Parts: sequence; C-alpha cells; structure tokens
Amino acid sequence: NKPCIISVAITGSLPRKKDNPAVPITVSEQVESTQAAFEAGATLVHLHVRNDDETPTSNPDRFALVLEGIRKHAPGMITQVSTGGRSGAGNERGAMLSLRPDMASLATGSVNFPTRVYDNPPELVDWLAAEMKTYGIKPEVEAFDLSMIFQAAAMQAAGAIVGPLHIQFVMGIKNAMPVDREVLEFYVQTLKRLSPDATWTGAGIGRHQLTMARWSLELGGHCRTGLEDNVRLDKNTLAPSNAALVRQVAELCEEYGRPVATAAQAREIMSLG
Amino acid sequence: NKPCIISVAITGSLPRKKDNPAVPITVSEQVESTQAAFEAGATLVHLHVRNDDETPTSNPDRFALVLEGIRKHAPGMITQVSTGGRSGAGNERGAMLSLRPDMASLATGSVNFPTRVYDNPPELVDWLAAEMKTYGIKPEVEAFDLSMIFQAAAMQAAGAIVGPLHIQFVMGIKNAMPVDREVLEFYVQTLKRLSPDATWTGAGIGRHQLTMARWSLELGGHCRTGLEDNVRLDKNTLAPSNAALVRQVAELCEEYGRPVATAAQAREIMSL
Ligand SMILES: [Zn+2]
Ligand SMILES: [Zn+2]
Repeated sequence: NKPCIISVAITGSLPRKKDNPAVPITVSEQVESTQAAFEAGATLVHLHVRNDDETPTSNPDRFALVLEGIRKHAPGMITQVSTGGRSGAGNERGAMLSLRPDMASLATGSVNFPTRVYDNPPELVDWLAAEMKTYGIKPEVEAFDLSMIFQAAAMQAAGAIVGPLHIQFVMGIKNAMPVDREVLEFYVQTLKRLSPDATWTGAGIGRHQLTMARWSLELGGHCRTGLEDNVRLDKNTLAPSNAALVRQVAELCEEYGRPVATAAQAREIMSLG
Repeated sequence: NKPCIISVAITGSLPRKKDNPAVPITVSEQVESTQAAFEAGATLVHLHVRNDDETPTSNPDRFALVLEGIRKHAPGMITQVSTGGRSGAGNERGAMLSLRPDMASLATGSVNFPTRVYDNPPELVDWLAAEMKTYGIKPEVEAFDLSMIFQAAAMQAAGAIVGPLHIQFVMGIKNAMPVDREVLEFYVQTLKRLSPDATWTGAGIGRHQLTMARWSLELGGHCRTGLEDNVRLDKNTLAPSNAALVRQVAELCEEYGRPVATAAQAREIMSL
C-alpha cells in the first residue's frame, strides 16, 4: 500500500556503447534517456557524466547542461549527482555540488571493487558531506558494506548529515558485498536501531538488479534500476533503454501492491523541498 | 568447558616507547615479551617487527631473528606474522612468508582507518593468500567489516584458502567497525552459515580489548590481547608487559568456566 520510489542510474562510469548502444553518453542522450525513464515511473535520477570519447568525468559544466535539460524535460524529478571517482582523486569529486542538485551520492567508507579499491578517505567523506550541507543538498549514503551504515548514523548524530537519512544498500559487486537476503534484513534492522526515521533503497548490480528490487518492495524499501548497474533486460536480451528497465521495476510495484510514487510523493518520503 | 586460545599481539606498527616502555621494539625485547606472555597462557603470537628507531618494517631478516627466538624460548607456541602495511605497498607486505610461520594475517578487504584508508587491493589479497598456500601457512582472516567474512568464505570455496577458516572479528577502530554486540552475534551467525567448521577470535582495540574478550568467551570464540591493541591495564595504569594483559584474559577464561588452551590444544583447535 505504501508508495515506492524508483531511482534510475542512467550512465555510471564503466558502461560503454560497445556494452549496450542504449547507454546515454552525450548531453542530449542523457536528457532524452532520463525523460523516457521519468515517463516510465522513475522519480529520482542518479547522474554520472561522460566526456565525448565515453571516458568518465566530474566536469561541472557537463553536469550543468544535463541538470538544466532534466529540470525542463522531467519537471519535479529529483536530481542526484554522483560524487564517485578514481583512487587518488580528491575535492574534484565534489566540484559539481555548487550547481545545487536535490541530492548527491555519498560513500561513507572504502570497499574493494572488481579490479581496484573504491577509495573514500575519511577526510574526503567529511569534505563532501560539508559541501552538500553548504549547498542545501540531501546526501544519499552509499552503503557498500556494514560499517558504512554505522558511519552514516555517527555523522547524522554529530550533525555532519542533516535531516532523516536516506541510505542505499548496494549488493552484487565483485569483491564488495554479495547479494544476500539475511544481510539485507540485518542492514534494515541495524538502520532502524541507529536511525529510526531513515528511508532506504536496495540496489543490485548485474543479474541481481531485479532480485534487489523485489526484496526492497517486500521489506518496505525503495527501488533502483538503470544501465549503470545492469545493461541486460534478461540473460539473452540487452536493455533497449533505461525506461525499459524502469518498466520492469514498475511492473514489480503492481505485483507487490505498492503504487509507483509520483514526483511530489517521492520528495515527501525523502523530506525534500 | 571448551578450551580458549589466547592470542598475543606484542608490538603492532603504531605503539611506541613514549606510549608505554613495555612495548617490545628490539629482537631481544620481542623474544622475552613473547616468552613471558607464553608462560602467562598465550599460545599464539601475532608478530609485527620494527626498525631500531621504532619505525614499522616488513624486513624478513628482522622477522627471521624474532621467529627463531620464539621457537627456542616458547616451544609449541603458534607463530603468526603480520602482512599489514601502508597504502601503495604491494608484494613487500608478504616478503616474510618464505620463513614458513605457522600462521599469517590476511585482510580480505579494504576499510577506513582513523587517519587513512587501510588499502588491501584484490590483486594483493589473492597474491598474499597464494603465497601462504605455497608455504603451508594457515591464514588468519582479519575481518574489519562484514564483506570480509563473505570474501574469506568465497576464497575457501575456490580453494584459495586451505583447511578450516580462522577469522578474527576486529572492533573499536575509528572509521571502521565500532564495538557492537549485535554485529558480533551476526558475524558468528554468518560465519556458521558460510563456513560451519570455522574457528574465530574476537579482537578489541583500547578500552574495548577486555569487552571483546568477554564476548568471545560467551559466544564460543577465542581471545586476543597485547600492547598492539591496548597499552593500558586500566584507566589509571599502563600495562607493565604483554604477559600482564594475557593474565587479564586468563582470569576471564576461569570466570567464564573455559580453560586456557595449551600449545598442543591450540594447534588441534586450529587444525595445525
Ligand atoms: Zn553511481
Ligand atoms: Zn597486526
């Protein structure tokens, strides 16, 4: 009965045109892919930007052009910029925050990724959180491991994160946290114990994208999909668009009796302006 | 009345003589501190080595001298070398594995530490484990976070780690996993689900050293103490030796009705 927010991670930093031509790279491609996903039921856009040669970038000018197009073509949709980056990258990872999006991703710890370490030094975590506060941005805590939930709660208690927490439990990444029902249940129980008014989203990478969406719907959480996490619609078929992946989650919403949240409902659930 | 193994982390990479003069730095100091801890009830020694100026090092020649002294002065004691190191350090973190100690520490993931990231690249984790498998070394998985238990179980299933797993649940480090009873209980439940024949040790830093020892004794695990994790006997007093910290844990073992394991019993429990 409770509405479900559908987040759409459109691009990411790894997916290329060779993996799936549906992956939006240019400003026009990202705006059109977001609008189609918004019309399919998505109310939150998780945004990574790319250079013309498909290489990842934190370029604030590229972010500004895409955010402007999203506000015009998908009105009311929650904008969420990514603060992800390579190992060794510092303040550059939060150079787009002054554009004042609705939200921004915040990894509160470090974790192993498939080929490298996803480095998030404590000094960088503190700086990114302080910048989001300065520009009135609501953080989305990216919890790639258990300790990151404790770090998020300790930061909220100290006043480093303002208002109710929104945390994303990420599962299915090689060398990080695998997709596990008992761990997700413990994640929710731990979040409830540390931060009772917090909201959460379950996120699955690859073939476990729909599995994490089903579990999130059952456990009273919210959903995330998109080409950033998975380029396949099923084992044999590539996803023709981000909107096609949003439709899969929207279909699961009707199956579990939870209505797809509107833009106004999504902002209310996560206590946004 | 299951026996309890007492591990002693004698030096570490951070504690200095200015923090506590009981911290063993030289080869002679580390051998005599280990022998005293062994006579106090410790059957496993977690070993870090230092340069003469107290700076941390992975020097295999320094490790060889200390391991030789431990084998002579503490016969039967399980030897465990540390493979810890700074960010950017590669295979040199496992340059002492050829010395064939009984055991070696193995962080199976990366985690945030108080001032930096404790980097453990996947390629380094694989290389360290393969070196331990080559030299017949039983790894001690250092679980600073939940995913490291899953990584350890996946490595054992693939054959990267041989025999029953031994995992150490580390709590109390700033920016890593805080001291929490419910998380430790979930750690044990998860380990039992993934690796039913695995053994485990609970480790606490600073004030949480004795807290984790009490919880490990209650939950059917093993204990770890030593100057590497805590330099104080209590809030007002510094620990006069590693043996004094081992005595605290040995007293807790009798309090919880679990006997202090002998060197032979510790080797049987570890499947060594
Ligand atoms: Zn992202
Ligand atoms: Zn150590």
